[PDB]
Amino acid sequence: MAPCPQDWIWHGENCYLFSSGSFNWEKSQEKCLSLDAKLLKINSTADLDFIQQAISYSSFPFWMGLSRRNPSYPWLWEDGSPLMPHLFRVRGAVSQTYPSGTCAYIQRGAVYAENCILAAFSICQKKANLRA
Amino acid sequence: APCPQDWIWHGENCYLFSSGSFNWEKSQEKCLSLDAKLLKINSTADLDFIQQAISYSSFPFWMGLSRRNPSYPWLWEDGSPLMPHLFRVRGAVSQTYPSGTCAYIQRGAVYAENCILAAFSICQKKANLR
Repeated sequence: MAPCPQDWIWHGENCYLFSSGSFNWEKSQEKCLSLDAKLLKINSTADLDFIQQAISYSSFPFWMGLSRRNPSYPWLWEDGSPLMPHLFRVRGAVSQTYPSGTCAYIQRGAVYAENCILAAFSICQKKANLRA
Repeated sequence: APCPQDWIWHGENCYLFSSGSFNWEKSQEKCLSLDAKLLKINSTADLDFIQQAISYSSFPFWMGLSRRNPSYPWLWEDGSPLMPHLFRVRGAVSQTYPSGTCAYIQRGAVYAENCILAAFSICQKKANLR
């Protein structure tokens, strides 16, 4: 009965689509919405394993809904939920402050912090339609 | 549900992206163990689809096209011929390898190569939506 749109990957209770263009974290966050969705939010390890597997045959950077203004602020998913501990370790430019803030992206397996103005791909998601 | 989880539901087919990287024959069997077959392109819409689907990668991905030597035309697994004006096969089309000549798609273009070379594959099987 179509749990999800064509061109999307269906997993568990969510669906994923891979960012066509390569823009800053903001445009990436907009585009996910225009498609009635939100940037990737990892809740479990299985989630991480699903994604990594889905981009293992790549080496480009993909944006996720994790970010912050500066180190005095914690890492928060778009919806405001914190980064559940023991999921992965954020690396990269973890000790800085940029006008646009800091945003985490996953690449070749690991997660990295970075200046959100810098363009990159991303992953979007939205609950799977399970109503026949 | 049209397709299984982890696949990509497109048009009337479902698409999965190989996990392992082996040669055409083995790659062909992995699509079989999943009630499917190697990618078959029937139009450019299909090609454009698969292209975008693997834009984020630089690896080579097998499809169901192959041939013994240039004396033979390219054929899809099902045995049907390659429709004209879909894409032209770049690559080593002069050579003739002992285990056949297989076609893979990489960074937009379709290349011919020794069939016994490791590369990821793309599987497909009728969707679901009666």
